[PDB]
Amino acid sequence: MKISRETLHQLIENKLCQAGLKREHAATVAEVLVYADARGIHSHGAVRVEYYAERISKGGTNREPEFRLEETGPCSAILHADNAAGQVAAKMGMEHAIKTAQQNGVAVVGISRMGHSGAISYFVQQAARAGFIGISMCQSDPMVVPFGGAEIYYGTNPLAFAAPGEGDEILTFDMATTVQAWGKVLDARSRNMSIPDTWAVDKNGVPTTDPFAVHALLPAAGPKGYGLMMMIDVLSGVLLGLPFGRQVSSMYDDLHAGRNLGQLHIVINPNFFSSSELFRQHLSQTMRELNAITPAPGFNQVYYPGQDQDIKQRKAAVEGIEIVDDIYQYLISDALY
Amino acid sequence: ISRETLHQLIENKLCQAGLKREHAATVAEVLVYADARGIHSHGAVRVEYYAERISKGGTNREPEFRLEETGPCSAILHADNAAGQVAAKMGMEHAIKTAQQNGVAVVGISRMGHSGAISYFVQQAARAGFIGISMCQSDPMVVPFGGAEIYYGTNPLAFAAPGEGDEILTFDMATTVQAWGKVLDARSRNMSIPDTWAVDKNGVPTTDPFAVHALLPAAGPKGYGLMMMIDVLSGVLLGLPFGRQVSSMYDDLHAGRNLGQLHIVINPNFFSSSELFRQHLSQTMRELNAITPAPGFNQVYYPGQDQDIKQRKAA
Repeated sequence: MKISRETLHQLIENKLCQAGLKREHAATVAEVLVYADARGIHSHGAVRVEYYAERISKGGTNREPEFRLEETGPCSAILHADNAAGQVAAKMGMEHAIKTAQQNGVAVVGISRMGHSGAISYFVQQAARAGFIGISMCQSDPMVVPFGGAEIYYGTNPLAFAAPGEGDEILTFDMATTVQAWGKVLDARSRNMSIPDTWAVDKNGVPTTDPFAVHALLPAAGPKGYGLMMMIDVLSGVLLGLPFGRQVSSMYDDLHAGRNLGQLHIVINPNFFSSSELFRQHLSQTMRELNAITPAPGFNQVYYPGQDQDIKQRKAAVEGIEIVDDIYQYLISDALY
Repeated sequence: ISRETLHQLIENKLCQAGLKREHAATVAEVLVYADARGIHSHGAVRVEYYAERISKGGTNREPEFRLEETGPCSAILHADNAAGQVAAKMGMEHAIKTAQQNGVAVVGISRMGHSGAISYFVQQAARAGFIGISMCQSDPMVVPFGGAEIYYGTNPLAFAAPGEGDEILTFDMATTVQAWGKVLDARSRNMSIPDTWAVDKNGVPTTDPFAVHALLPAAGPKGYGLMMMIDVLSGVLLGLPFGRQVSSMYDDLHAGRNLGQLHIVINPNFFSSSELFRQHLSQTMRELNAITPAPGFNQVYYPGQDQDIKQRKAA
């Protein structure tokens, strides 16, 4: 299937407002989801709306959250999110991060107790359009073995980064700290496809090619992805006084209960270090020079990080967002779950 | 051979090579730290390279340090191409001081030599009760994912956080699969190398270390984005040479390296209870080490644990 950005937004906003979210909250949630789809990050796209709807109606996601922005220092704050939708809480936090970095050069803001926030690179792009460097990270559903391990501990804790170049240019990098996303496993379950042995592991911690055998995911680059997801958990969970590692709520544990997730934003105003105009020129030069690199045999081109997603996002404004078929059929009707 | 022994030795040699005693001790300290943890890539195998560079003026023996505070939580240490160990340590001290008072600190080290095992600097912060993050630019040596030309270096990243009592969690990683000192190592071994480490002039993975032109990024585009990020944060942000422009170790022992490093320090009290934080950090380390190992493994380590142990028993 294929529809435009604006229609898909409308549909998602409708389905979510119908579940019981306020109008503007559903708009924000929708905004973050279509962003993901437009960039080809479909696991954080419209596919999640049905799940979101059920949790909203059962009161797992708060539809009347009492936000409280606690400012703890000149460059630090916690947004107590009262288990609001994650897309909403995270963006609000980023907006406070932005104005703080604007005034005082740097900002570190935790988002305390929120639902799933979607593709977190949305929030760092926010910092970048304001002319700042953005870094963001959050906890996730426990699904990954430690390096050398056979029991679940951390989630697929994502990390994203963005910085501005000249004009509208933005360099956006995001990464999962696992080899692959859980959805790719359920999709090969939904195929009787057999998966690569580098993705995942059975209940004994032995890597497997049987998606039905899969109990947990492997961390990217062994101990490295392991350390990175540890760091993200410490920074967006332990730092905020939230449940951590093993303790983090799983997706389908209790649809009537808040996730209590944590997210951390870090924003840096380049003006507080050197010329922001030269910074932006150097970002734009980086992107050009990397894209001009002689590709290895096999490769058509070298991308600068996130470039392929930027290209997809741009091809999407012209041609429309690609979307797996039935999600569309769900979106129009009157049924939530 | 004791710890105060190599230190006093290296302190001596480097002070002979040109450095202030205060500077020689600090460089010694950091080289001493690294060997203990089995980070031989940065241990005292490097004293003579350093000594040469010091004597030849390619490291500033009389740096005009300038700490410019740019905001309540930001600063640049203008390092005048001083030894990186000295510069990085100094900026960390200011970053710790700043986080302690205002809760957060982002401090750039502008124009310094190689700083060594950068995990040393985040441990400083953790010892002070804070979270520490550090990262820096490196000698260009790595192809971009899909690339046949060099752009970024093995730009490392480090992170430490305090536990209960004297426990510290310390994690560091190179953004490449392997370091250059296993490639030159494999030529003196004369020994084939895994095809995961490096490529030839055409960017084709190679088993022949004499045919290595460039290293590969860890996890392809992921380590690639990470070394980019580190370059932007520790170089572009500071208005320093970046990417391909970054200087190499061996180009010119008379020339300042002009590297950058970035420190980020966070005071847990500005977010939650430090007591609970440290308790939970210690819990994490315990729980992870107690996880059932996968076959092939004798244990699960919390990140850095094996090095933490080495610098107990090497002492």
